[PDB]
Amino acid sequence: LGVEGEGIWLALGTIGMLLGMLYFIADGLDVQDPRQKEFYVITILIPAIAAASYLSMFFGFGLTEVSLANGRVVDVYWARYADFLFTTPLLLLDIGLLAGASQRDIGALVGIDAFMIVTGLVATLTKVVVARYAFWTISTISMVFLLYYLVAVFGEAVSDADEDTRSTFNALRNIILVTWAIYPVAWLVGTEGLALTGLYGETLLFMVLDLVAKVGFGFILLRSRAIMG
Amino acid sequence: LGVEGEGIWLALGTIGMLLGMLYFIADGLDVQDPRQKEFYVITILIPAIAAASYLSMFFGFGLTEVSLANGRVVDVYWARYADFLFTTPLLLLDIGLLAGASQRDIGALVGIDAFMIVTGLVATLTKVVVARYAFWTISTISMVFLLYYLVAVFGEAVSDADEDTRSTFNALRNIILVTWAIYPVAWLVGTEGLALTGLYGETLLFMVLDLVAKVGFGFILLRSRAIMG
Ligand SMILES: CCCCCCCC/C=C\CCCCCCCC(=O)OC[C@H](O)CO
Ligand SMILES: CCCCCCCC/C=C\CCCCCCCC(=O)OC[C@H](O)CO
Ligand SMILES: CCCCCCCC/C=C\CCCCCCCC(=O)OC[C@H](O)CO
Ligand SMILES: *C/C=C(C)/C=C/C=C(C)/C=C/C1=C(C)CCCC1(C)C
Ligand SMILES: *C/C=C(C)/C=C/C=C(C)/C=C/C1=C(C)CCCC1(C)C
Repeated sequence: LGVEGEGIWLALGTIGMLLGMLYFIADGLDVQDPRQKEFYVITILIPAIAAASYLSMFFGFGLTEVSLANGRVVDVYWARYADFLFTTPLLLLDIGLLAGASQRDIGALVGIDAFMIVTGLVATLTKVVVARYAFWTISTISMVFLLYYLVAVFGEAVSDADEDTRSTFNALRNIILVTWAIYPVAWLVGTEGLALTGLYGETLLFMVLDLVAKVGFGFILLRSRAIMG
Repeated sequence: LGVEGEGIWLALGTIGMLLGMLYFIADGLDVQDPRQKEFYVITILIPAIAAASYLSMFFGFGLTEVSLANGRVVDVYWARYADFLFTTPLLLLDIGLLAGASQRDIGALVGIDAFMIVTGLVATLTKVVVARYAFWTISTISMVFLLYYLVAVFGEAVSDADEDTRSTFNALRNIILVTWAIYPVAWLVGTEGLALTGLYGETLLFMVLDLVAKVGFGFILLRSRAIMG
């Protein structure tokens, strides 16, 4: 299933996201506190979007071909990018609200994030080889500014909170730092880049990163005392 | 010895380089073949430059302080970068000549290498924290292009040679791939970056990488039948 058997990872991704979503829905039933309810809506939406993306890729809706200037043809799962465009801002929104960061601060970070994702999409769609890597590079650079500001700006914002909140912040921050940094690598090593691995390994890698960065993150956030329970 | 005891590694580094150099000088006494003599000159120079660098660091000549924008002070062994500027191109020259790569091909790679090292130095010197990581990233990116071209371009160039040469090429190539890739990590984790380890462990790690990448590499190259023609 798929082009070279990567269907299994799409199915598992769909399953992981679907069940992560339902779990988050279930745990949010009791909640009436408006702030806590916002956290829930955000964190439910993240795996929902990802579920829809995974589901569509599994059936082949989010897949296209790109002929490069050097003749090589790349299978591009563009739905991934549609996923990223929406879920990563929500993720920043989630940790922002937890951090007590200002609307200005969150917006700024969402901007950089959008640049990151879109530049990535541009990199993936470009048929000129050097340009692919130039876009990928620009994107990776902007990811660094993003991660830096997450640490410095969101970190500053949370610093007046109690030890429990700051501790949850650091844990989520660390999930972002580690897993987000691997995304550009996955692209570099997979079929969109150097093609050191095929579609099968690339999809597996994205699936793990996706599950950790969304379901795992969501889990840590919703079970924290910081969101009031 | 040093800021926190790392003097021992500087001494050992100096010693390793010095004796690797002398070993290479000794083995080169017999050689008259002009090609083989070039390999010798290049490979002797590498540990000589590194010896000088280690020696100067040991006495404290290659050490400076950098106040960051956030107040933190970094002890920077800048001599390391002066070392890298000269030795890494010579290393590329060494494997290039063995590979039968054209002068244009070697030049191109030396260019990327110089970009790598200088961007690294810039990363290490910058007082603006974001910029540190952005430069580190750009450097690491260019290292990837370097290693890619080493594998693809030098690999192509050697492909018409006999199995013995190709085999020596792969071994040297593999030493570069493995050990060079650790350098940015050492920086990331050490006092110049996240500071998860201190000067003592950083210096030890640099020392091992340096000894393998220079003395070990040199040894493998000079004892090969490939250079003896
Ligand atoms: C280039 C040629 C391609 C051929 C065209 C075939 C049509 C594909 C359509 C949909 C599946 C992929 C879209 C799924 C996107 C991820 C989920 C998502 O974004 O869901 C909506 C979201 O809630 C909004 O904010
Ligand atoms: C193989 C292809 C290469 C792919 C390229 C991936 C590079 C992205 C990784 C890390 C960037 C660092 C961003 C994190 C910024 C650190 C913020 C900071 O200030 O950290 C210091 C800390 O305060 C003191 O411990
Ligand atoms: C492959 C190479 C690996 C070799 C690695 C060698 C590690 C150093 C060994 C022993 C002394 C450190 C043990 C003590 C713990 C460090 C902090 C400390 O208090 O050090 C006291 C020091 O001996 C001042 O009196
Ligand atoms: C649930 C999805 C998550 C957490 C996605 C994160 C995605 C990225 C951080 C993507 C980064 C990329 C680059 C920095 C370079 C170009 C390719 C990208 C888009 C994969
Ligand atoms: C004898 C010394 C050798 C072979 C050194 C090689 C050095 C590198 C490949 C260094 C790479 C770095 C980065 C990719 C970014 C951070 C700073 C550097 C310069 C350590």
